[PDB]
Amino acid sequence: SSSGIVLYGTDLSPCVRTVKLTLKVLNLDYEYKEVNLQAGEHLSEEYVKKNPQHTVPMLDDNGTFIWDSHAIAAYLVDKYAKSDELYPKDLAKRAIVNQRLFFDASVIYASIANVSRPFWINGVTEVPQEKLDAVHQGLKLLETFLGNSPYLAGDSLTLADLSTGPTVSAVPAAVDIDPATYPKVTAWLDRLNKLPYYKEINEAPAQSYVAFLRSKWTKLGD
Amino acid sequence: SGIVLYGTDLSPCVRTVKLTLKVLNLDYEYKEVNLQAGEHLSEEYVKKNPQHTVPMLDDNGTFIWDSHAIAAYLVDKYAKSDELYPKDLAKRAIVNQRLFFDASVIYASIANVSRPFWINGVTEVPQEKLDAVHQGLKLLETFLGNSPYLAGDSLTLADLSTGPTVSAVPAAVDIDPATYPKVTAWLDRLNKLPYYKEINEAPAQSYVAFLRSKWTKLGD
Ligand SMILES: N[C@@H](CCC(=O)N[C@@H](CSO)C(=O)NCC(=O)O)C(=O)O
Ligand SMILES: N[C@@H](CCC(=O)N[C@@H](CSO)C(=O)NCC(=O)O)C(=O)O
Repeated sequence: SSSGIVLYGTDLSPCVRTVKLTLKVLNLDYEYKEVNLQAGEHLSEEYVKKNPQHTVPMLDDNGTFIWDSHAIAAYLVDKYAKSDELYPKDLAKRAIVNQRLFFDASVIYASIANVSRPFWINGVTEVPQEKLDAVHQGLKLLETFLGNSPYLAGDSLTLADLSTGPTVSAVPAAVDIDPATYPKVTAWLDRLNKLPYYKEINEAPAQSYVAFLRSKWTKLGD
Repeated sequence: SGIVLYGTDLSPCVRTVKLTLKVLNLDYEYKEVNLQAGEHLSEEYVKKNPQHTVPMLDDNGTFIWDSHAIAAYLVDKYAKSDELYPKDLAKRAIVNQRLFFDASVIYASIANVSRPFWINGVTEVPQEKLDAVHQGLKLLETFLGNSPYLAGDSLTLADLSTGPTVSAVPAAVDIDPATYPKVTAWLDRLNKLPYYKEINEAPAQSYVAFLRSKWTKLGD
């Protein structure tokens, strides 16, 4: 690419896919640098100098290095979008989208990372019931947030959906999202998948991740 | 002002918003929400905030929640200058990263400890949960580096959000100054601001003493 934008990532990370989705909706070219987490490429001296959290995604926008999928997506829309539909400039509307992003970070992501991180770090394959309960609590809140609106922040697709949709696509690694229990979540996930660019970026990597972790568990709750 | 804050003082998330209101010199009405009586679960409350959390802000008929979202709103709407939440997009991205780090790492690590207590009366804390809190502090220590504040040389929303959250962490973990000298020094630095100590310190001590009195097992 000649945009000067570089994304450091791996496709099985939902946080990375948030950024790919954002770059796609903004029609931005970029260079994608695959970071091999299994080889510890995120822990190298040169990587950690740019991102001391040693996470993906990281964005290099023409010499400006930023990380955290939420912060990256908000930056990209404000800098590069031609309209504000994904991330409204109106302060009250922006506060709704921000709230949903902080909910993804603090509740949805946190609940599923609580399950997966012990696996990646310490090979833990036994998942306490308490952790599955916390995932369900987050799904119930999402179900209520969706209400009668098609998207997470209202009638239009926003960064709220591009952030939370991928995270929720990882949840089935640990919990079944039963449509009869979570019909609004289910309908929303299906609605996102009706957007070709979304399904193309999200669906196969999400399936790969879920199948992988489901093959690992030796005990899933009580 | 027509601004109303719904909250309780022992919540660090609520204190973030009180600190923001204070630095912006905004007058407001403080409506205490009695979480122990379930006032956050009433029909009227959940109609405005389906997450049934504090803080919630009513800015003249606009209801918003989540301390990070509230604080960002308040600075962009009401501040004279953008020092707490820069308009430059790269600087904003650093402050936002810090806020999302507070939400996804620091807050999540300590809520993982406290929530089972408040919901189910769990008083036995697995070592894994304490390890997660330490991992978050280690990252914070690296973020601080040699800069006095979390996002660099000036105080920002990064500090007003993360400082109060970190003031709750001693409920479960000791913040050892030999392991976390920069975190320690930063927490002391915030407390040298009179408005910060006045809002934060006594409620933080109350919370920490309360939960420390309840634990029957703290890790291994
Ligand atoms: N709040 C951040 C989370 C990034 C993250 O956990 N990334 C994982 C990959 S999986 O989704 C990662 O980089 N793990 C390596 C590590 O933390 O060491 C964001 O939204 O970008
Ligand atoms: N990400 C949100 C966290 C709010 C929260 O959990 N608040 C607690 C009080 S402790 O700090 C609360 O309202 N608990 C009641 C509940 O969730 O039912 C924010 O920053 O505002």
